Amino acid sequence: MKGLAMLGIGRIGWIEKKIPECGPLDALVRPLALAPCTSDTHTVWAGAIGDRHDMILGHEAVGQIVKVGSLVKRLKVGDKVIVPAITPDWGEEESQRGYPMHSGGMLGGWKFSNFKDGVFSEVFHVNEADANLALLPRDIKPEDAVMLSDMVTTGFHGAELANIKLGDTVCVIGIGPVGLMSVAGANHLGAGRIFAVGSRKHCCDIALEYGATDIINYKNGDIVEQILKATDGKGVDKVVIAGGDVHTFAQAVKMIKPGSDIGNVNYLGEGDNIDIPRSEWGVGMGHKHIHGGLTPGGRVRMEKLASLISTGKLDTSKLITHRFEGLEKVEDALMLMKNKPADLIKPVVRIHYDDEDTLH
Amino acid sequence: MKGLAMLGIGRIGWIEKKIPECGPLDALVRPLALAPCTSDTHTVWAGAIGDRHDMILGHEAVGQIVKVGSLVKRLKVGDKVIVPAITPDWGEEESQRGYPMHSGGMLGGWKFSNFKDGVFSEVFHVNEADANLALLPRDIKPEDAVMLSDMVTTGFHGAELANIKLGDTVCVIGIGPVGLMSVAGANHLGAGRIFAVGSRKHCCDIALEYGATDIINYKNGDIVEQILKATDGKGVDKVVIAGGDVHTFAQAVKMIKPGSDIGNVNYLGEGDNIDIPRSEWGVGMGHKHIHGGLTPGGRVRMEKLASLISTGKLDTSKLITHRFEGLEKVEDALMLMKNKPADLIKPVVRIHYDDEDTLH
Amino acid sequence: MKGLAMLGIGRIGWIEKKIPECGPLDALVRPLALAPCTSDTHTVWAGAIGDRHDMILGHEAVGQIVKVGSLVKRLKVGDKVIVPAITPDWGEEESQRGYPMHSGGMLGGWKFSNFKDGVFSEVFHVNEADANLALLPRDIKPEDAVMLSDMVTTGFHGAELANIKLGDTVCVIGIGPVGLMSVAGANHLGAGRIFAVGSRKHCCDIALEYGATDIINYKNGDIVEQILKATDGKGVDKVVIAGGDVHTFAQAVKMIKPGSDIGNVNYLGEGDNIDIPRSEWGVGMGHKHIHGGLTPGGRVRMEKLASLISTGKLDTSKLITHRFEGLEKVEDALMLMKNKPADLIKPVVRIHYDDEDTLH
Amino acid sequence: MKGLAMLGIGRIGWIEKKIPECGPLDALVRPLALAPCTSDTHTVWAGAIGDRHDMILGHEAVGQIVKVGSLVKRLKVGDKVIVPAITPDWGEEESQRGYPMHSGGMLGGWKFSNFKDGVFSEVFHVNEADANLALLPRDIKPEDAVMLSDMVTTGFHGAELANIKLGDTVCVIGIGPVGLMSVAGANHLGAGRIFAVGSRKHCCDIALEYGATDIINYKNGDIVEQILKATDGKGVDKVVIAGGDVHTFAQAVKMIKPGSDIGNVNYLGEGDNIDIPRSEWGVGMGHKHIHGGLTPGGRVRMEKLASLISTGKLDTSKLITHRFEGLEKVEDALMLMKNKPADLIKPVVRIHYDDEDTLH
Ligand SMILES: C[As](C)(=O)[O-]
Ligand SMILES: C[As](C)(=O)[O-]
Ligand SMILES: C[As](C)(=O)[O-]
Ligand SMILES: C[As](C)(=O)[O-]
Ligand SMILES: [Mg+2]
Ligand SMILES: [Mg+2]
Ligand SMILES: [Mg+2]
Ligand SMILES: [Mg+2]
Ligand SMILES: [Zn+2]
Ligand SMILES: [Zn+2]
Ligand SMILES: [Zn+2]
Ligand SMILES: [Zn+2]
Ligand SMILES: [Zn+2]
Ligand SMILES: [Zn+2]
Ligand SMILES: [Zn+2]
Ligand SMILES: [Zn+2]
Repeated sequence: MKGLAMLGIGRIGWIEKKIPECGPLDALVRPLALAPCTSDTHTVWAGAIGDRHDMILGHEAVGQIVKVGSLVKRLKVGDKVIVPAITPDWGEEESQRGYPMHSGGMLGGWKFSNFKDGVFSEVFHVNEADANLALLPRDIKPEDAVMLSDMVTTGFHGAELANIKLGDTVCVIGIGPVGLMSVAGANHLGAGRIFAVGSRKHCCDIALEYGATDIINYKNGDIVEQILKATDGKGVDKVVIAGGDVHTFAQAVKMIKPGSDIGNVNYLGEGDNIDIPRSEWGVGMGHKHIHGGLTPGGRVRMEKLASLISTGKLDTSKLITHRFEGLEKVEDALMLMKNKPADLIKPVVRIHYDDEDTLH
Repeated sequence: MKGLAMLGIGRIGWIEKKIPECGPLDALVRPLALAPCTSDTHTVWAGAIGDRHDMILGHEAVGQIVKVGSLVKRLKVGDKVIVPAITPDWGEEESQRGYPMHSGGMLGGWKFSNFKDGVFSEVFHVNEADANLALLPRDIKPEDAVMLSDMVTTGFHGAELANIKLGDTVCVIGIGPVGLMSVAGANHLGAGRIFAVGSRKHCCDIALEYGATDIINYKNGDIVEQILKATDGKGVDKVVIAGGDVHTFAQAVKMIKPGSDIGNVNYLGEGDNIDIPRSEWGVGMGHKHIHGGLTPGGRVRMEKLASLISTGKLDTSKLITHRFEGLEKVEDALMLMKNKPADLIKPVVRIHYDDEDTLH
Repeated sequence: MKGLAMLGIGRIGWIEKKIPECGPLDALVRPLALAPCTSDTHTVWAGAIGDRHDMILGHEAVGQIVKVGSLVKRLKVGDKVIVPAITPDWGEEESQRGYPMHSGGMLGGWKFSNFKDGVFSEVFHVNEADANLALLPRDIKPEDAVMLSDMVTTGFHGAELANIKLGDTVCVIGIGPVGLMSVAGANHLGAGRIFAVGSRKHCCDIALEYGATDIINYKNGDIVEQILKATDGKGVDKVVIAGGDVHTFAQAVKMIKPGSDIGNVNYLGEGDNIDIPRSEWGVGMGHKHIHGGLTPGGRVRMEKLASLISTGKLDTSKLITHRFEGLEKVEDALMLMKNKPADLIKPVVRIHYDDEDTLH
Repeated sequence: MKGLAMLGIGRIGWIEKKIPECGPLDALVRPLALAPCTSDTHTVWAGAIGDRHDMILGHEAVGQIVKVGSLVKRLKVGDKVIVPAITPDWGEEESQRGYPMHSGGMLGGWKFSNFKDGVFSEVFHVNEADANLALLPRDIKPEDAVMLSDMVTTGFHGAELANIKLGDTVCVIGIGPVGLMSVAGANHLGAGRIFAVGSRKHCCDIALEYGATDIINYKNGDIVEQILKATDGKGVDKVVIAGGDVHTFAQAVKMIKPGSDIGNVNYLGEGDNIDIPRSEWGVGMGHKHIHGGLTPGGRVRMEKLASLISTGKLDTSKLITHRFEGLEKVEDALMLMKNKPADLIKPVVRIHYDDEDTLH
């Protein structure tokens, strides 16, 4: 089979690999819709999680089952599935301790395009498939559902980590697709006033459609002073960090009230240290809790989030700015995320099969 | 002054009372907008919380300050305020351990029309005024803000007690005004599918506008069976009880998954015992958590919820089905709550003063 | 092989069964140390969870691995293990949402002697062995470690469900071996004063050694009145239920403060309904939270609790009042749990093998 | 009256001040037992929380009521009280939001020797006295209880912030008196293995008496490598930071597992930034939660912690290494904390009065 792979830090290329073996609990899956992620750009070109050889890239897919292991009981060949970016080993220590996304070690539930061949190939492998794949609801388009795999779950996790409460004033820093889903998540956790902070302008407007009330432009003054002015010096109740760099945490601490939460979901691609300012952190004692976490995954997470689409309560289509057909175009799509043109949010790649609707 | 009072179990009438005394931390307030509550109905006619004589009724008000104590620092004469139904003693033991609504004993933060003269009088008393009174935002109509005092905060509290998570399937039992607010609260905590259980048709359309997806009418049969059918036997994730009686808890237990929460905010007006069925409660071990709580109050709770009106994220006007003018009309309004026409959600009474815009 | 089985309601006896089949993730285990439980007593003689025929009893074992499946990676033949009473299916829905003890449905992680052949046989089966079996630390006697399987973990779980905070005054109702472990768990969650409710005198001294401060015997009168007197009417902060019957919950409600938690871990053997008194439950609004939960299990739970024995912080040996040798003596041991001499806390049965120290 | 005051950053001296006025909710209190704190050394000589003029120092006291305001209902003249270092304004926004220690702003519940005249004077003032003073139990020595005001509550808060669970392996970094109470707190929250990390050796031994199992000497190698070696590379479950500097956080992150908590209570006296290492923080995603908080205070906190002394479950006497008599000796005692001799943990100063036992 063909797949698009990382060939050591700094290089991608198409390669041929055998089809993965399918153990008793596993499933093999062919992609129907795929998206590329900014995370793969940090991983390939910044070496942000270390070196990899012949690793198929990608971790956002809707797919169709082409094989199941002997002990798979909930899935059959031909089933269409939402594939979560995180596919935990559910019996590992960290899963039993409430952190399945770190199953087998830090970030270990994130397999696809972390250390496991991902979804940018003709067939890919899923561990604990009964546990890790949700059936695609008949009322959701494959491209809408591909946004669940990572963008919705990660953005929403930012808002979960920020411990957002009913009527909270929230600031979301970074308004790419994960940030837009952090705004939506905060809205769905009951935030009132929501400040969206972008480098851009263009897609801070879409943030208003997901529940943002106030847009803050970096290219204007210091965002902290802008935020303190808008709040009459009081600051915000909670902060989600969904973009930026290692220096964004200091801004969050400076704009937030004492007794609060900062929820980071940004994959930090470079920099030795994240600096937290001693004074504005209440000299160690301000209860400004700092969290940084990898998204949940598995079937239940996808099922719960999918219900928001099915019930008309979340529109993920707004994130899709560019559409391609054919497995080859995942290369083109990943290069867009590397080069970041103006009107880009997320590309999606659809793949057609002649037995798409008849495979069994 | 005049006020409408409970004159022992089964009787109300107007009485004259002295204007209450104002201590250093207290405020005296006059009503600008008032609403009656079915709670006063249980208290008066069912004797649900014991006998009372000459206790002024009502605990839902937007008001205007007429006097402040010498130690009140945030408020002044003429300020217009949202009065929470619950006005805790914030330094009491129960407050220090995170339950201010029980300040000084069980239900002790619910003063107005529980054991303290309520808001249905020309002047009423607020303890710890700086802590307990939120300023009325200029962008909210008094009639909409009076829904914050109890309806919004109580219905939202049901959703909070039910521990609603993103994408959960929720059942709200009872769709009076509290119930509609439990649907809204559930929606604002991120619920997907939401079953609303009631019989009235307009309640069962406003509920859809607040985020209900599914309407369950008992006339179509046993509501548990209905819910189990609709969820292909798995049941719902979380339940909010916002109406019904002591037997509603068994229904909740029977329709909910193991590892779940039942959030009750219904004031139970009669019956010796709430029956929990042993087998369906997992013979003691089902992790079907049962919560029954009085609403939060105080200014912060009002400020936070008011922000949802100010930001366009909550429309409390849908709750108002009857409008009156003049203080004396709180009697007619309360009688609506007792006689219960199918026209009814919430009445509001508007009261004007010659110096409503000039008092200072 | 032979095993001691429930032969329908009201009868036990020895039977021959095939050695169970071992799948890729499973392990077969032989008992080194066994204990009987009053739970099997309710199951057999009261029919508390329905009828069963030819189901092998017991769910408390230290064991030795005799076979592993092809996909078992952490265990090998001859390894000695602590077997949790609860052995979840970790990838099931309920596990993914944080309730692995209900994997596959309510009580579904409690397999042994609920619906799956238990540990009272020459060989028994463990699903998801790598996840579910902890290695026996070399510094713990098998007889002490067998208390971890259910007694420690269940009693500690009562304390966890009761939401015990530093310095809380706690009442533990029922001071059998689970109850003594609820006292210990409460002590290990930082409780100060701890009332232990029972009638037996030695239970009411071991309880003092585990952190009880106050012993309450019903023979001195109504236990609620006793507790209210002892707390000058304010009542207790938190209650753990570890014994009694369906009527114990009302006692708990009556003796506890508003804004509190009642943590039940008692397996209720009979009765249609658990009665919660309306007035004392704050007419629905007292924030007296009611929790009823099956113990956690799996290896991590066993590892964590075992660490408390290894570090000198928990002495489970005090629980053991009767010691037997040989597998057949699990019958005598279970009959002790049924006939209930005042001598009794927990029996343990030790089973030896010629190759106990050489099997590999 | 005389008091020991901060006279601008860098200077202390004895000054004369009038006795404070006593408002309706206030109490005036004379000291019976006092302790100095390392925090006052950062505040005076490092200027760590800004400049102050004529501010009486100290915030650890047991005292006796000499005057009460007209609305004080729970205290009378002559009552002996445990005075918490934190005396919140319980109705302020932050208190209503669950953070009373930040009442009126970050650190605002910490009044004594933060910005309010403290306890090192013949008479001092307490706001909201009914809420903020606990009666001294008859079974606790004044000097034992002085350790509750700050040392026990802060150390225990470190363990609370570290989210310690039953059987957790914990590392406590910094083993001064706050650290020794963090070890005790972790023990009282159910930790198993506990590593105590000191610069010293002498009072790492006392740490074993409070539940530490392993001592780690800074003067030996890198504490992170020591800890990873002792845990077979697995690291610890939770970390409490109770001493050190801005660089201690990086050590905590490097020794802790993914999916975990670091609870800081160290008042950080200098340094612009606290550095968190990007890589070992899981490049933003390791769920290594970082918390830093000021202790709770008020009466209930003191009452709960005092119960641990009364019940024989906490011995605070072990912290007292030096004893003085007379109000003047608080100067001597504070200089010990500045200069830090070898065998010092905490000094205590007792003050005798001829009507100590007769004042009314
Ligand atoms: C699976 As990810 C770290 O790109 O959100
Ligand atoms: C203050 As109420 C019990 O009527 O919601
Ligand atoms: C596994 As059990 C209900 O006997 O503690
Ligand atoms: C009151 As303190 C910051 O010295 O623990
Ligand atoms: Mg707000
Ligand atoms: Mg005028
Ligand atoms: Mg451990
Ligand atoms: Mg051999
Ligand atoms: Zn390489
Ligand atoms: Zn991604
Ligand atoms: Zn009467
Ligand atoms: Zn009401
Ligand atoms: Zn039968
Ligand atoms: Zn058992
Ligand atoms: Zn100065
Ligand atoms: Zn201090």
